[PDB]
Amino acid sequence: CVHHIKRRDIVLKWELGEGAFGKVFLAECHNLDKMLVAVKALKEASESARQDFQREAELLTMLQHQHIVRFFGVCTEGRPLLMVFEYMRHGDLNRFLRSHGPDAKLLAGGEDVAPGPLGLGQLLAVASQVAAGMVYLAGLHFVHRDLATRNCLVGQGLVVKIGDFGMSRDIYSTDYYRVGGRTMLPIRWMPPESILYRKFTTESDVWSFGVVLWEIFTYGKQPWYQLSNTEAIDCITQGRELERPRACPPEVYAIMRGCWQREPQQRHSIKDVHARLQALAQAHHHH
Ligand SMILES: CN1CCN(c2ccc(C(=O)Nc3n[nH]c4ccc(Cc5cc(F)cc(F)c5)cc34)c(NC3CCOCC3)c2)CC1
Repeated sequence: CVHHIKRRDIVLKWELGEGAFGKVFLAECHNLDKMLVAVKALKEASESARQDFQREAELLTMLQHQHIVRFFGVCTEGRPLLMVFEYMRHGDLNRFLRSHGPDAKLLAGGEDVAPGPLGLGQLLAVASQVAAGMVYLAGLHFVHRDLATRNCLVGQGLVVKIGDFGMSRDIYSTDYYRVGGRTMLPIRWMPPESILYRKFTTESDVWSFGVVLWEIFTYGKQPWYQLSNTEAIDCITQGRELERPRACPPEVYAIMRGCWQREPQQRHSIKDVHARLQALAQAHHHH
């Protein structure tokens, strides 16, 4: 089951950032010799969060693929609680897309090594890699339920992995709609059946992948940024389609549309989506 780790073996360097979960730190783990790792700490860690911690750790232990952030274990001595991960140096995929879009170079400075917007090849490589993670999850009849670029990570070499299972959801982010009470839904990434009746399936994940493609080729824009969430619920539910992004080739748009068929069983399978993206990333390798 869940590998445990001794607090003494975890040395915190510095905060990488904060979230709903809590802080994430760069750290040095020992005995895995001497190693660089990401450590997510728990903000509250009282009761509900203490057993949602149980869940995530068990889940992350379960999953093992080159496109899922690797998990090493936890540390339950004292407080607050910690999860330990491999280190992805370029952070979340959403911020990475936006900062490396058509004003990466046109707005750089000192701490700016090798700017220039991301090209077609790089975008496809990001897309194919997120697909692969998802092919894997579909294979285990696993349903993510919150696939979006904010829950992917980027590591050195444009290595992109799925890194979070939306276990902690930002109460204050427009990316989420409070259905009622404490339940937050990422409605802009969800299809009609999920928005109306919370039917989550591998076919609702493929829809969300479609939307991830859209985020990728708009360089990180929020789907339906023009709309508030209630307006967006009405469009999505009425059958409205996001526009082909400026940077998006027609063939990539046709894939998005295959992920967005209205009837779930008519959506393209993630496996076929993955293959078709890989073919496209192949055919552009040398241009
Ligand atoms: C250009 N800059 C470069 C530096 N930078 C970074 C870099 C790395 C992280 C970070 O925590 N990385 C993680 N590595 N492994 C994780 C596992 C797990 C996690 C948790 C997680 C998973 C995920 F899929 C998305 C996340 F935002 C956070 C992180 C790492 C990092 N952390 C913040 C990213 C934004 O959210 C707050 C923390 C920032 C910012 C951009």
